[PDB]
Amino acid sequence: MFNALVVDKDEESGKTQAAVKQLSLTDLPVGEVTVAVEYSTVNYKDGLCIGPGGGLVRKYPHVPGIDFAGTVENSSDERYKPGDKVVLTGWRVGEAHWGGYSQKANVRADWLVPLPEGLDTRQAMAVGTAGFTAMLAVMALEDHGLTPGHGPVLVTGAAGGVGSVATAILAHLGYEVAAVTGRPETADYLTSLGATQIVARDEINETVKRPLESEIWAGCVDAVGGAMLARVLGQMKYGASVAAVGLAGGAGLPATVIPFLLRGVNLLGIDSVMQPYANRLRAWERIARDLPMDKLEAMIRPATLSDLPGLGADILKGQVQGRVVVDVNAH
Amino acid sequence: MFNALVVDKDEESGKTQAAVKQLSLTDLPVGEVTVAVEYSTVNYKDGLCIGPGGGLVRKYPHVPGIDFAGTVENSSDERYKPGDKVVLTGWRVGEAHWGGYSQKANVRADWLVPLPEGLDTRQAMAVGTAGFTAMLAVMALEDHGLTPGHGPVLVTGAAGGVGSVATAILAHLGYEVAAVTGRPETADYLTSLGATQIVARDEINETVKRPLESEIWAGCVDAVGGAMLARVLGQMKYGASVAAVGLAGGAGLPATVIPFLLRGVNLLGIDSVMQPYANRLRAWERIARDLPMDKLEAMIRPATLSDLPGLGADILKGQVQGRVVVDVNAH
Ligand SMILES: NC(=O)c1ccc[n+]([C@@H]2O[C@H](COP(=O)([O-])OP(=O)(O)OC[C@H]3O[C@@H](n4cnc5c(N)ncnc54)[C@H](OP(=O)(O)O)[C@@H]3O)[C@@H](O)[C@H]2O)c1
Ligand SMILES: NC(=O)c1ccc[n+]([C@@H]2O[C@H](COP(=O)([O-])OP(=O)(O)OC[C@H]3O[C@@H](n4cnc5c(N)ncnc54)[C@H](OP(=O)(O)O)[C@@H]3O)[C@@H](O)[C@H]2O)c1
Repeated sequence: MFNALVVDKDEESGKTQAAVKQLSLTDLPVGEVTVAVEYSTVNYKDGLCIGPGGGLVRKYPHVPGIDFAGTVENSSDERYKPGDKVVLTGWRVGEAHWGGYSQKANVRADWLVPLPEGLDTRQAMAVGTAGFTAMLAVMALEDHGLTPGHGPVLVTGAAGGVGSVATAILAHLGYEVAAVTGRPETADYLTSLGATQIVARDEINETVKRPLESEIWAGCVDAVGGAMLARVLGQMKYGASVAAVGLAGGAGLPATVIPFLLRGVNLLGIDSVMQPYANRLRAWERIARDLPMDKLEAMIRPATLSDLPGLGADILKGQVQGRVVVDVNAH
Repeated sequence: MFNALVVDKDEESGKTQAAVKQLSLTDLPVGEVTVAVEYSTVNYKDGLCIGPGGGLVRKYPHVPGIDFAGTVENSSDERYKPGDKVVLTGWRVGEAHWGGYSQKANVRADWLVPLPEGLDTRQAMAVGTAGFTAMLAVMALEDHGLTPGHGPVLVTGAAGGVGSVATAILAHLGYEVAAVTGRPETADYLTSLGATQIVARDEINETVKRPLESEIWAGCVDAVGGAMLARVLGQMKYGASVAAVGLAGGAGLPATVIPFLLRGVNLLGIDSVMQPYANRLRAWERIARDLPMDKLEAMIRPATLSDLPGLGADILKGQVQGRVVVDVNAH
């Protein structure tokens, strides 16, 4: 038997409760590949799935965890064999299927990628869906012409996961990064990741009447969404793009079309969950080359399975800095 | 001397009036190239500049007309000589500079393009800024992977200028075009342009509470904006893009970020006004080959300078079908 975080739901009271429980291999959903999980992480979406559900969890009891990395234990698919090091992010794992908050997980072979060279399984989860998506966002901006030397690139919710990794990647690629944070005490941390400007949240997180403000930003990786995204759109330089990643400041987008029509601004939707295998490989290879591992290390907050209920609540309140690494085998 | 539409403003009352007046060459702003205008057209923006101003006209009296096509009369720039056929769209002509509603116009040589071999000056204005921007929008969709055979392409405000040209181009390129109109009597016209489905405006011009509806549209050329655009975003297929062109339905964008985040949808801002010379040439050559001239002909509504005050008022009310061609030399 082995340990896993299991969320139960009482339909009478609606109450969800997460707790570490002991499971057997026959408790997992049937799957092509059984992975001995070494690490997982805590993404914003994991906080939803650990706690209230956010409408993302269709079946209880539920083992959350949209990410894991580990070593293949058994496989009926010729792409993977015992001993292979593999990485899972997304594919609705941790939402519609039991996930990485477990010492063992069963998955479709289509859902895995090989552990990218340059990362161990710990670092792969230090990156996580959050860091993987920051890379996708940077790639989207590059695809639309972003190059260094043309003004600051805005990173919103910068003290969090997506924001920390995007800051580190963009700084390493030679960009001037303006980091937006509601936690001013993280400035030194953000500067150590490579940020060149620190922007207070309350300077940019409300809409204004004017549909256009001055052109400031050469591009943006947005983990916040909401009214902040609406405001940022009116501050983009001509032809610049926003990579839309997050909704931590709200799902509503109270925008105007004026920045798009008058300045050729783009709003580029970034979905990590259903990325094709080939682009997953591409983004992970970019991560191994362009995310300095010493910068990644500075983001890591260690945790165990027993820490997940509290960390899930913390991340939804915006109180997790950097990137949690869950050692599902600790002790 | 020569005829032109002149708009005057009473700066006390703020009211404007437009009428045909007789001007001399020295009434025009100084310019590098004097063009004997043959045709202009009526764009939505021209309706603003003919009438209330829309905040776009810095100086009165004003000769409006953001577009013209005609024959060079004199030039101090080696790029153009007397007899050359030339096309002007945008570059703030008709807004910050006297424009095409005149038998003669002075312009910077930077602002012109040579008339494509496949268009005459009448056809170039039947296309106009509206049709030129429709082509830019199609090009943006193709640059983001739009190809035929992957679902209908939505064209909003289809009975108008942008919409009519987008419908005809997309249909000729092999797409199934869904044409959104608030004028149901234009259905047969839209079908004659190549539309395969007719969508009533009131079916799609309100927001809904659900942030995602079913995936339907392979792409969209949007002349309407407003709540219609917000609704359309939740109906785009995974990875599909909206080319944002217009705001005829309102400048506000009461959207959510959910289609961007969960479906990788893109909102791509199209600006015709300041397109670089090289891209203008490519768009015009695309127009010459991808817009059937008999389809364009079915869009044309002939006009003279004296018709412009009424047509400017009409287009702002959504009451112009197709593409006005103004013969500034009519007898
Ligand atoms: N589209 C995808 O595939 C994809 C992949 C990963 C994440 N996402 C989304 O991206 C967002 C970030 O994920 P994450 O794991 O990095 O979570 P996170 O660590 O909590 O990052 C979010 C940051 O946003 C800021 N923030 C929180 N609440 C805010 C508010 N009300 N107003 C303004 N800023 C606020 C906080 O940073 P500061 O303290 O620095 O202000 C917070 O740390 C989430 O919404 C998540 O769902 C989507
Ligand atoms: N970004 C650029 O560079 C650029 C270039 C050209 C045009 N634009 C803009 O694109 C839009 C269209 O220009 P246009 O010259 O083609 O004008 P247009 O001929 O009047 O076309 C607009 C069409 O939109 C529909 N419409 C009007 N009011 C509406 C409303 N309240 N709700 C829903 N639909 C409405 C009408 O079509 P139906 O009768 O079929 O419903 C109308 O004919 C304008 O907003 C214009 O400013 C921008």
